Order: sequence, then C-alpha cells, then structure tokens
Amino acid sequence: RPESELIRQSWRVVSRSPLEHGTVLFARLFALEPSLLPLFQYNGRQFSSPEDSLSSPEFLDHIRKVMLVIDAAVTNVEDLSSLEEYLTSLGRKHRAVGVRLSSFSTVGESLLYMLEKSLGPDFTPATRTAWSRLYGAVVQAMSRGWDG
Ligand code: HEM
Repeated sequence: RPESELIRQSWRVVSRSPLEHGTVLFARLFALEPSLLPLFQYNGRQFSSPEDSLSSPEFLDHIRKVMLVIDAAVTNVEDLSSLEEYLTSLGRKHRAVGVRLSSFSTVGESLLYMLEKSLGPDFTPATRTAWSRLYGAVVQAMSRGWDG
C-alpha cells in the first residue's frame, strides 16, 4: 500500500529511540488527561504529578511495552488480523488491571502528537490518516477485550 509505507517510514524515526518518543507520548497523555495518572498503580502508590511518572522504572518499562506493541502493529501493518488475538487479551488485561477504554483514544491522539512532533513536516496529512487507521485498528482489537 501507500499507507503501509507511510507508517513504516514514520515509525522508523521513532524506533530509533522508543523510550524518548514513548515519554513524549505519555507526557502528552497526562497533559490531555490527568485522570489517567492514578491508573498506573506501582507498589501501592499513585503518582501525584505527571512528572512522578517519569521517575518510575515500572512506568518507563510500561512505555517500552507500549512502544513494542505499536512496533508489532507496524510490523504487521499490512495484516493486523495476526495481532488481533493478543490485542484482545491486552485489552482484557487492561480492564483487569483497572484501566478504562475511552482513554485509549487519548493514547491515539498522544501517539499522533508524538509522531507529528518527531517528524515535523514529514508527518503529512496522509501519514496522519494512515496512523490514525493503524492505531484505530489496534484499539478496535483491544476494545473487544472489554467483552462487547
Ligand atoms: C491509558 C492508557 C494506559 C494505561 C493507563 C495503561 C496502564 C497499564 C497498567 C497499569 C498495566 C499493568 C502494569 C504494567 O504492566 O505496567 C499495563 C500493562 C500493559 N500495557 Fe498498558 N496502559 C495503557 C495503555 C497501553 C497501550 C496503548 C499499550 C499498547 C499499545 C499498552 C501496553 C501494555 C502492555 C504490553 C502491558 C503488559 C500487559 C501484560 O500483562 O501482558 N498499554 N498497562
């Protein structure tokens, strides 16, 4: 496809340094939606502030995990049916550790921001569209995980 290459080449710059880009993604996330902050419960503490999240090794390990799932989605961009079953468990595994569904849209907007910031003009409207389609299929898979 056109779309599949737009994804792959955009993701290339990001995969150089997933934690750095993932940190943008999560900092944006809490900027948009500070109420997600308590859902990362790591040794019975809530982060008080967004920046607290940035000092948690477990939060950063979570950033790595997020980026690796998106990396898988990119590897399978031509056919995402192969990751559907995982993504559904991930969604289930989300709700099971407490996380809400609505907020995955906010993750998607955060991902787009991170790409846009990282790629600047190379992030064309068609890349945005393609990413929005890629990520949208991730979330649709994942949403099955909230059985229904
Ligand atoms: C609002 C968004 C999110 C919140 C609040 C959140 C929170 C959590 C929490 C609390 C866990 C359990 C503790 C941990 O393993 O770090 C978890 C696990 C996980 N999250 Fe997220 N998460 C979110 C989004 C995402 C997204 C978008 C992805 C991937 C695209 C992702 C990938 C994972 C993975 C891979 C795990 C480990 C799951 C397993 O046990 O197999 N998360 N997340």
